[PDB]
Amino acid sequence: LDVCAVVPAACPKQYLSIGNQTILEHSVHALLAHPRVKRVVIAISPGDSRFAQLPLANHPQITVVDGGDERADSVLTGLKAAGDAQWVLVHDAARPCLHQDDLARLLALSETSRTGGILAAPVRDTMKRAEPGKNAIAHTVDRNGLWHALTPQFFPRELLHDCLTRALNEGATITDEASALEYCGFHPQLVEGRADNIKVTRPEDLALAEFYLTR
Amino acid sequence: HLDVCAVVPAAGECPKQYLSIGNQTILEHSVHALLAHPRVKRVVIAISPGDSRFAQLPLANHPQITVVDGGDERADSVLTGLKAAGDAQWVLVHDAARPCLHQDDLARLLALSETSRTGGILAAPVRDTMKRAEPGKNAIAHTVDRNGLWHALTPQFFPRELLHDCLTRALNEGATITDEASALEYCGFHPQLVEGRADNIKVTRPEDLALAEFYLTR
Ligand SMILES: [Cl-]
Ligand SMILES: [Cl-]
Ligand SMILES: [Cl-]
Ligand SMILES: [Cl-]
Ligand SMILES: [Cl-]
Repeated sequence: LDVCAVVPAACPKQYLSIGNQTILEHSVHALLAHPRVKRVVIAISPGDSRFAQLPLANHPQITVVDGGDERADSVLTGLKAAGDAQWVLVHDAARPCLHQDDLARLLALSETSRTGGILAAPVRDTMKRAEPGKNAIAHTVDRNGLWHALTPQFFPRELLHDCLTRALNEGATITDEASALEYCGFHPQLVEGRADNIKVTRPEDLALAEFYLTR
Repeated sequence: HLDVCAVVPAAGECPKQYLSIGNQTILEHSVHALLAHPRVKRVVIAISPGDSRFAQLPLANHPQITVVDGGDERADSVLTGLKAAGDAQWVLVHDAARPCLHQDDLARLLALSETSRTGGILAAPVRDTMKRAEPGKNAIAHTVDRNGLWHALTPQFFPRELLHDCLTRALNEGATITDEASALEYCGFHPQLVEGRADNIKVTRPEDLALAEFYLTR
């Protein structure tokens, strides 16, 4: 039942701090919380100097690898260092607000499924599609069965390995890990997660993450 | 010439618009965000026949608030509201449950009246990766392209004439109506997407309430 986590961490928002720790430390620590998660593999770009100065740089359950050209190389590098783990948990560096109950709910999949899946949250707003290249609404987009893709993303290590290898080599346009499976013809599951599992991308996200984390 | 009428559909177990943040209900917070703009000379609130929550708010007697009666759909309500709209050449229709509207977004939207013959809505680009589930199932069909994908927000700002007609023609014809702009779209019209802040949220859920309180304090 052993699980390796992989964080593609590769002035970056994961090195911003909420209180005690960086966003990167919150995210990582939320994964290490769950007992099935034995190690966390963190991809870091070789330019990155901030990582080495954090306590996580010498934590015994963390391994660092050189991040690659794209998200997907990093993750493949991470998989290759997951040792002997059979399932693999991919998590964004900048998602520090993960709860243990979505995480446990996601981890339940290694016994119910052969594909794996992702945390996600149903879409609530009414969605519009712009006229291509324009300022103007073309039509309303149907939101039933529309989901926000979140992370962690939880998969059989070898399946992940195979879908990523093929999409990188065929030069497919990859966004999340789930999209690499999709590209190879798989259909990973949507596990409903809390909507407060946000990615800190803009200045004001930081205030929000902090709000969410203290709640 | 530049005077604007605002319409707020307030119908359709506690209704969330009547949840409170500090002093006021959501509705009061929303309506007040409308009243602040110089151009918003009045707000017409559509309230349903048998509701005793409204008359108890400072709003049941504001000099710039007209009440009118609720309808069976959001669409009917607004149509009702436009009759109370006076001599306004443009109508601003806003959710009662969207209390966090900021002034700078509203002035960008109002500006359209100078520029558009269609009008437009506040919106926010989608920044997240979106998935479509297989129908009736809980697995990813595919990734939905977020390029040109936008959250629809309010207010929605339209010329009163065009708003009246497209809402009319869409109800008469049995169109699937979600928001005012979608009454326009069914009628073959293409209203502008005006970007506003993403903290313009809708209070529906229970956890929704504290996030709004946070955003209001900001
Ligand atoms: Cl927790
Ligand atoms: Cl949403
Ligand atoms: Cl003005
Ligand atoms: Cl403001
Ligand atoms: Cl989003």
